Amino acid sequence: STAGKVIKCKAAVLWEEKKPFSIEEVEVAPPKAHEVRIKMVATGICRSDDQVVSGTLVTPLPVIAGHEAAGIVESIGEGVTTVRPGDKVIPLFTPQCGKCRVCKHPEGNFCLKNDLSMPRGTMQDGTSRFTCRGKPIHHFLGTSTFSQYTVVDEISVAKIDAASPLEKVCLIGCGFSTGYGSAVKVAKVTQGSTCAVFGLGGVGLSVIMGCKAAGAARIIGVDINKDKFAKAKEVGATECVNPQDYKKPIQEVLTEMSNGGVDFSFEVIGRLDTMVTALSCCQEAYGVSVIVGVPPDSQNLSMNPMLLLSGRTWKGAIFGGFKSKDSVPKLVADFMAKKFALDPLITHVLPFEKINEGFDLLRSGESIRTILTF
Amino acid sequence: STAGKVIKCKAAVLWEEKKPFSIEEVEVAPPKAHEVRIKMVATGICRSDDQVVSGTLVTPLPVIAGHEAAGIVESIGEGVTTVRPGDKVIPLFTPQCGKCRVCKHPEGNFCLKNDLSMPRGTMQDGTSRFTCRGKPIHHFLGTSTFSQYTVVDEISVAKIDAASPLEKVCLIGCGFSTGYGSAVKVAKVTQGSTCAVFGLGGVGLSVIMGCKAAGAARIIGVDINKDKFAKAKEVGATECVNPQDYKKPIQEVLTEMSNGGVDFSFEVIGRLDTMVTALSCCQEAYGVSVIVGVPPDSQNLSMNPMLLLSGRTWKGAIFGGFKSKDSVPKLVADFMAKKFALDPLITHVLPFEKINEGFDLLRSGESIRTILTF
Ligand SMILES: NC(=O)c1ccc[n+]([C@@H]2O[C@H](COP(=O)([O-])OP(=O)([O-])OC[C@H]3O[C@@H](n4cnc5c(N)[nH+]cnc54)[C@H](O)[C@@H]3O)[C@@H](O)[C@H]2O)c1
Ligand SMILES: NC(=O)c1ccc[n+]([C@@H]2O[C@H](COP(=O)([O-])OP(=O)([O-])OC[C@H]3O[C@@H](n4cnc5c(N)[nH+]cnc54)[C@H](O)[C@@H]3O)[C@@H](O)[C@H]2O)c1
Ligand SMILES: [Zn+2]
Ligand SMILES: [Zn+2]
Ligand SMILES: [Zn+2]
Ligand SMILES: [Zn+2]
Repeated sequence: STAGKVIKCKAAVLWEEKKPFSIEEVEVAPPKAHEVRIKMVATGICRSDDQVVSGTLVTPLPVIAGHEAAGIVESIGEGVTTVRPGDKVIPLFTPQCGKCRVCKHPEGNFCLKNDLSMPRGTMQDGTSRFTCRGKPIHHFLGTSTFSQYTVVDEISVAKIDAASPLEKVCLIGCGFSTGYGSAVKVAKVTQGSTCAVFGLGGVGLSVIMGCKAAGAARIIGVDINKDKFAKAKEVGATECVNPQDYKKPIQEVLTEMSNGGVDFSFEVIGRLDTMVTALSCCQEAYGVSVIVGVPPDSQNLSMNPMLLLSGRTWKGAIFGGFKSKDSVPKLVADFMAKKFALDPLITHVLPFEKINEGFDLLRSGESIRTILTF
Repeated sequence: STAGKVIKCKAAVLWEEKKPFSIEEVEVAPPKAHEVRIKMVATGICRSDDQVVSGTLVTPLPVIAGHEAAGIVESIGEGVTTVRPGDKVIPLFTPQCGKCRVCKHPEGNFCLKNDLSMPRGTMQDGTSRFTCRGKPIHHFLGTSTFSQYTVVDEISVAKIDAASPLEKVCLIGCGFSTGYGSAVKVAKVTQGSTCAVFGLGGVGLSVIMGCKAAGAARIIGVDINKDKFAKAKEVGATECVNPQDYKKPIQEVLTEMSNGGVDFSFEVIGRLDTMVTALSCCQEAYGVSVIVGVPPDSQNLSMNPMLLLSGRTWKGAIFGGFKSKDSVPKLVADFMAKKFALDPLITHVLPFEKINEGFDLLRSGESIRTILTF
């Protein structure tokens, strides 16, 4: 029996910015009313977790990061109706409370209960379930998956198919759904269109998958790391360009390549300059540019609003525009029905104890997704 | 009689920025192949014409400005098929060539033959039909309606109903169509939604008209000139706010008023700060903000891209997103069938010879549209 008891387990604690994760024993309190304690099975390394280490994505420290994961329900608090002990689950770093104006809106998904806009690093009730060396440790996006056990609010967890392979479908918790939805739900890429995708990591490859599923005729991958090009072509890029190879700015190159601008562009990096470049390279009268990358804390971009007055559309989205709790079980069912592939995103599978090695693979340009296994 | 001959007539020539128009004799060449010479009957004063005087909308000087007008065809050049002498016409400041990628696109209207993006101040053939004091004078947006006679390319004119009242339907050539289309075609305002309209001049009032036609439940007019409020309520504003009345920035006021941000916001002024404020006041997950104002030449705004990443859509449009030559005749037919009103926009009527008085009325805040009659 662990139910109703404090669990002592292993977690990766980030005590301060720009330091390795500390793998050590934490205490995980039992779930309170409407909370779920999960035994983690697999978690991916997303660039957003690295941005917490870099300090470009601000959230209270010390913290248990990790938000792209899957595991099995260990216990439920009073009042929980949507999952049961032994269920396979994906934590939802964007919650779906079902009650707020956004959850009720046909097109909104950025639930007002999210912990991304103004991060507190707590449970919904403003407290933490984690202690380490006698110190309270913050949560991250209501998920905190870099731990053998986490506690999540019910609105931050989805039940998934009992037969799903958790070492793959953890990517539906972030990278796959974010990129794929950015193309199919947020941009609504059209058949025969020309798309430009800036950044060919796990999220950008998932954007390419979505553009190809939507029947784009041309998908131009843009990355400064030419080692990313082969995999981008495998999942649907028709051509790849490295801005470092050109004397002209890449917006000019992409405008000429697309005979006056692309139909859809996607920023999947998190730099202010590429967000402006991505907007500029879409057709000035009817182009659509989607910001997917997380921009650096408290920094403003500079842009000429004439880019919008001619007719461009600029938008961004969290988690691919998916209503998280409705969508994640459906995406897992679609994966089980072979409607899309996740293996092309997975370059490395490491034990959890090698989390730091996994982060160094990402930082060095050598990995797409490392999956950590508990 | 005048067919094939130079016409000497009076025009309002702008010789230099920040000076009154000079009403004096010009020579108007006869139309070349696929050109149409028009006897002007009525023209409106749009803030964009004033921005030419201010130098914030840059176009080559000296120039004959004016782009919101209606008149009667005097003659047609060789090969013209879409109008005849004696037809009532509205010049199209956004052309519709019908051949370019934009014209063929289901959404696009900003035809690649436009003279707004990189203004030359010519006919399509890169030459001028106007001489004054023996000096060639620039055209403006292919229309140049501040003249008793103008010459336009055929792709820059539409035939309208022979019975239409030209002293009213001239507004379909800019202000009404631009504001009304921004709401009904660009934003696609929904029934029961909350809109905010920044700037309550001729184009903002037309945005309100369009929000009311689309069935918005709340239309919040925003202007620093409270004299604009009464007419905004007459055409559908449910409430008006003056930012100068508040201690807090108006995006915060509008967010409070709309219990978390508006469905649709429109910047109909032409200022960088209000373009950012109008984006901020739309709901962060599903809000839509439309730029209608013409921003000051070559100036960039600064904004935080987190405003978009949460889910906002930001876009702009010229001429309300209408394909100009398809749309203008239909808009006149709908006016003739009492589907919308133009009189609320018309505050003042003057003879063409009092054009400077007409610009003084706009600059003082006193007018919405002054209609000049030739
Ligand atoms: N919107 C969301 O919900 C969401 C969730 C997941 C990820 N994120 C963000 O999405 C971005 C991509 O995440 P990821 O795929 O895990 O990251 P990643 O795997 O590091 O991929 C980034 C790619 O960008 C490339 N790159 C870096 N700089 C440039 C440049 N100047 N020009 C062209 N290419 C460049 C880089 O070589 C790499 O292949 C990051 O900012 C994440 O924080 C957002
Ligand atoms: N997109 C297009 O196709 C298109 C064509 C027509 C007009 N325009 C532009 O649209 C804008 C409006 O044109 P218009 O209606 O003729 O102009 P207008 O009659 O001058 O209306 C503008 C309104 O903005 C108000 N205003 C000025 N500054 C502020 C402020 N800081 N905060 C709130 N209100 C303010 C002002 O009091 C006025 O009532 C101008 O920038 C035009 O150049 C664009
Ligand atoms: Zn919610
Ligand atoms: Zn992520
Ligand atoms: Zn065209
Ligand atoms: Zn105008």
